[PDB]
Amino acid sequence: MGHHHHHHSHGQQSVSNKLLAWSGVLEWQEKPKPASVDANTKLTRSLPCQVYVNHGENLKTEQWPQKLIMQLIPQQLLTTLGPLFRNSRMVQFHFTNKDLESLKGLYRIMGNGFAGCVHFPHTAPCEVRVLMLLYSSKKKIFMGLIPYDQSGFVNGIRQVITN
Repeated sequence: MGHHHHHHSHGQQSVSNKLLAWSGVLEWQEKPKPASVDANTKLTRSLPCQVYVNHGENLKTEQWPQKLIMQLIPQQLLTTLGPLFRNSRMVQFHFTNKDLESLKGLYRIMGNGFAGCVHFPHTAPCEVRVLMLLYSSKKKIFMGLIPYDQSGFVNGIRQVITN
């Protein structure tokens, strides 16, 4: 896809003062039923999401893909991963504007007490495998906890897959 008309300039206030590290598409599958069929042609949602790091942050990003895949799981079960949310790198997702209707879909999902495990493809020679997207209904910002652990966090998410 030769993107001739490439889009630019979306630095609307949502953070206090953070720098833009990454800008690409976050796509996921909604889980409306624990049993039906669950294949392609389900509830597919996708937004242009922006990852803001804290100015001189260790995260170089760069080699990260133009698109990441996210997993909708109940936030009830994440309470078991207590230390895995404390040993993490807290960043913010602007989602390029906050008034999108597919984004109001994501406000609805996480408003029902759900969360989004963002599983990365091939990014860079050792950096980020996975992070947890957690919307703050308090401060109206989307959070991204990157556990410096990574591997043991995945083992937790594997057990949360059940049902």
